[PDB]
Amino acid sequence: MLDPNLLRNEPDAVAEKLARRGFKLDVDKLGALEGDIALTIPNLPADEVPVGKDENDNVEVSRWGTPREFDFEVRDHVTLGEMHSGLDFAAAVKLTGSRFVVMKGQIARMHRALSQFMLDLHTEQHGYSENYVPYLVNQDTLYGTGQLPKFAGDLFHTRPLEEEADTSNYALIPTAEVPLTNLVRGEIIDEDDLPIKMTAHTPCFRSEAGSYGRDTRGLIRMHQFDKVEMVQIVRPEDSMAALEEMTGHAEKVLQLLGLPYRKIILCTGDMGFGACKTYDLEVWIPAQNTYREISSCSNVWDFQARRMQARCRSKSDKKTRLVHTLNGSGLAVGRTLVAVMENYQQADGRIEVPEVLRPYMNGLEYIG
Amino acid sequence: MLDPNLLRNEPDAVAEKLARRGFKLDDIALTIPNLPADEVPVGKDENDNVEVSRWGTPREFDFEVRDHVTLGEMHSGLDFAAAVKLTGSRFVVMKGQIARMHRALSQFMLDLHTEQHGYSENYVPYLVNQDTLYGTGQLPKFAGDLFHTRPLEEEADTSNYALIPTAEVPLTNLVRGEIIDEDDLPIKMTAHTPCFRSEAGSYGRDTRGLIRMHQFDKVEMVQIVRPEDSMAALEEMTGHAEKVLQLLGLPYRKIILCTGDMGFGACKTYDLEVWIPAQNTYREISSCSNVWDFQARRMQARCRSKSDKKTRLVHTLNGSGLAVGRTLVAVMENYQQADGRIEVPEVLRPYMNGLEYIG
Ligand SMILES: Nc1ncnc2c1ncn2[C@@H]1O[C@H](COS(=O)(=O)NC(=O)[C@@H](N)CO)[C@@H](O)[C@H]1O
Ligand SMILES: Nc1ncnc2c1ncn2[C@@H]1O[C@H](COS(=O)(=O)NC(=O)[C@@H](N)CO)[C@@H](O)[C@H]1O
Ligand SMILES: [Mg+2]
Ligand SMILES: [Mg+2]
Repeated sequence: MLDPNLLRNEPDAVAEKLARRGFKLDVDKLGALEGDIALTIPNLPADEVPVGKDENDNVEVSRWGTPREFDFEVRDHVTLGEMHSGLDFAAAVKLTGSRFVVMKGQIARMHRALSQFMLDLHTEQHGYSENYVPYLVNQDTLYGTGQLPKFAGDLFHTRPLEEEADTSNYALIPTAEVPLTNLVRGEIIDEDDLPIKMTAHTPCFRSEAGSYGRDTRGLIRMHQFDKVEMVQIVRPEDSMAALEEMTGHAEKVLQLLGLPYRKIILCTGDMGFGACKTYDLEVWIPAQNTYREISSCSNVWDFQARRMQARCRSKSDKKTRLVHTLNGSGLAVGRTLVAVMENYQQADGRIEVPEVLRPYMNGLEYIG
Repeated sequence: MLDPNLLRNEPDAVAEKLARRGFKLDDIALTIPNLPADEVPVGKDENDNVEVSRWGTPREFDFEVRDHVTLGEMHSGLDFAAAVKLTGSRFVVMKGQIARMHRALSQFMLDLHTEQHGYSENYVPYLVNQDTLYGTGQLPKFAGDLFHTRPLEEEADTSNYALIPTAEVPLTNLVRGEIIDEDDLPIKMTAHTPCFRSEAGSYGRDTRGLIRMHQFDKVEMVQIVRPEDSMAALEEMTGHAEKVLQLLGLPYRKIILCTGDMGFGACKTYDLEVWIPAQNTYREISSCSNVWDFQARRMQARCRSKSDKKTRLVHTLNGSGLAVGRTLVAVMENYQQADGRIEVPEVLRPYMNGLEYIG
């Protein structure tokens, strides 16, 4: 949520910034500001974020690598996965329903190897601490990171357990951002212990409400996908620099795997609810002849910290202030598997195993 | 479910075998447990289970033994209070080197079963539909043991899902409705998944630590085999789970469960129990079961001889190799040192970047 003092003493400045991201603040209602409307207001954009309406106004910052030229017919990841009996979408319908998958054999092992390579890289070289977290969370946690009240329909919710004294309303996590960031809920942190850098590998569950029609086949858009998440808790004055550092950590994954990509900064109209600034990384997908989002890295400013009342304290004076939080994908594992399968395919239908993954796959050089 | 021909032609024989496991046989067919195998000892509860063998000797300590919760807290590696804040009781947050050892355990097990024991690795959904739960027997009788999700408003009729209590459920259902060539058997599958259990009627049982949780990781083994091979396959599969404990240098004992302590769907179960120093006893770390044709009948999973065209029901088997949270308990307590550090078992060091000690 936003600083209530800014809504008091500068309703004009605030309503204008929010207008740049397409949100009209009822000034009349703004004075009143009752109920939970304060919890439905998105974060203020940083000054340097380009103004725009939708994704067509996003701005490319840089890119790395050149898409490979194919002298044979380019096959998509579903065709490749099914001809090696490694992806089975029909079995997933039988077990559960649509937008789930079963992976088998060498392709399942490559999916596992990707998550292990990412986790090792961030913990051994980038200074992140590894965490194993619950995949179910409670209402206070979802309010803390902003998923509630506005995005309840994006989540899977559990029913109450048939028991005496059980009244648990849990939701499945849509991203490890939720549990990791809430680890500092209600804490007051010594400024000398900052930054806190955490990573986790979790499944992620999303209803994908109102996304039907788009990406109907394949691994791009699923109800369940694996993701290695990075989160940082930092001093307010360090957060813009930490965003550059964290985005670089995600780029390093793509570079070591040899995947061409581009980095874009989102405009005001395309940013997510809680971010004040976001870089997306988009990886080359040969069969779609374009770049597709593979990571989103955001500075959240003090927006989550205020809901969570997570504060830091200086060593000189005992005064406290809100920390800043950041999160970013490093990376979404399912979409990385898509990019590896299509970019490393060979003319005979085999898939070359990227060099850095071979130690995680018992030396295997080719799939198939 | 049981063979309906058998209930017709031999109600006496059937009602007697079911009596052994404490079930009085007067959609209702789906509430009847499996028939115990002849070699299973008759008994009422876990006091009548029978020890079969042991391997290794518990280590003798010349200092006071610390439990895994104390050890987890001194290394800032297990944090139960943070889990209550995020979610509720019976959850845990693991951090740092303890989290990495938990991950390394699952990778070592998966690599062993796929590289040496001939199992095929699978990534599966952690939500399943009701037909799948009926197939492996969790429905209709054990709905209360599960977390259920509310239907998605845009898939309102087809999204009554539940979180899996074990990868047995999705893996075994991969052959639902199939006819398999006998030459393609046995089918050997493994998976590493989280497991979710309501733990109803268990308030008080192991209230401290990692032994009993709402969420835990497990590496599961499943086999689909010809009906005449299933008792041999149980011995093979139980030995796959034993090899994990042996390579980790963990003392254990193997018991066979009596009729009265067996699970709903098993006809024969070996449990493996691992030595837990701070409890001065063995605790269950794996359960390996022959399920006979009980699940195959609900699923109509069949096999065909190449000679003729007749089909018959396959047999199915499942076993833990292993439950990862409880293995972490065993490794932490059996390898602790006097200063509180924890020796990393030799076989895990390649999965922990060469680390020799925690702490
Ligand atoms: N339904 C989905 N199926 C597969 N992958 C997805 C799905 N939704 C998102 N992703 C992947 O996960 C990444 C992170 O998702 S995000 O919502 O944009 N951002 C977050 O969740 C933040 N916590 C940063 O990780 C996306 O960039 C995309 O690569
Ligand atoms: N609530 C729990 N918390 C932690 N570990 C558990 C819990 N319940 C069971 N386990 C572990 O998981 C193992 C397998 O559980 S089981 O119900 O007995 N059997 C199965 O699920 C079969 N699919 C074989 O794996 C147990 O032997 C025990 O080691
Ligand atoms: Mg995004
Ligand atoms: Mg049991």
